[PDB]
Amino acid sequence: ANIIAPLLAPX
Repeated sequence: ANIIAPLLAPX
């Protein structure tokens, strides 16, 4: 979930 957190901003 630490990778999706930041990847959420663009995606």
